Amino acid sequence: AGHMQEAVVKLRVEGMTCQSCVSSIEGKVRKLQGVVRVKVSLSNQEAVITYQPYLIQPEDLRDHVNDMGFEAAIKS
Repeated sequence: AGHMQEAVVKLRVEGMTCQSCVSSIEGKVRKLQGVVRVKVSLSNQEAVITYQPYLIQPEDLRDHVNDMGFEAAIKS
């Protein structure tokens, strides 16, 4: 299918602080298999995770997010 089946989920970060872990969390994507890319907005104090249903599931990626040590909540 030509259309992009890939899906992206945004979660509100409650652990974010004055620090700049955003850059560190970005590298995590390099370890992610299914996930395509992760975009974090410090201005919105939120975290966006882009993944594909053909590779990894949404619920599965949820557990990985916790691996960052921070707490994320469904923004949708």
